[PDB]
Amino acid sequence: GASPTEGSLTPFIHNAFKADIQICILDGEMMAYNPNTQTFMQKGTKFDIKRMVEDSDLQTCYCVFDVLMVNNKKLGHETLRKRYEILSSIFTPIPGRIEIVQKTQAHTKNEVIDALNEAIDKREEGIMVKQPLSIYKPDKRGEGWLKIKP
DNA sequence: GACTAGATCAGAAGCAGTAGAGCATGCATAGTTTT
Repeated sequence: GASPTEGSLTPFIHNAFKADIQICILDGEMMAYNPNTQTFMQKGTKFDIKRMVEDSDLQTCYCVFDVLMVNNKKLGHETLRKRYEILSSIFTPIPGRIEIVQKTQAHTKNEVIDALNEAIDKREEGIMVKQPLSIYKPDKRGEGWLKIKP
């Protein structure tokens, strides 16, 4: 949906943005949410989030992890911490339709292994790590973002 | 996931052939009238 009147995810989150924010760019991941369990349907069997069938009870959820512009302010060159803080003041999350990915501060390896073990326990792919001072470099790989899997 | 292509079956329309009905033409004969 390109307008609040008609869409599959936008008609519900039109009014989820604080009044001050008028121009806003966000980056995130789109996934499928099962409400009867209140759990995210892991990608794979029984559904594709690209061409979901209307009759299905599953719905679309947007998990945000970055902001690149708010009220004609260019946040590309700022540090990750600042972008996170500004992101916290964009929308009031409304579970099931738009959310912010939680990030935990960690400064030891035991924490990383604990997180990976817990992720495997919750049947997730893995865990990723972000450098607090990393800048957004479009199209580049392995600059401030790292991923870890079993 | 959305979309299309090819195979399959049935339904319906067109055409062929037959049977049944109706309408002209003749004439065969008898009946009636005239001389």
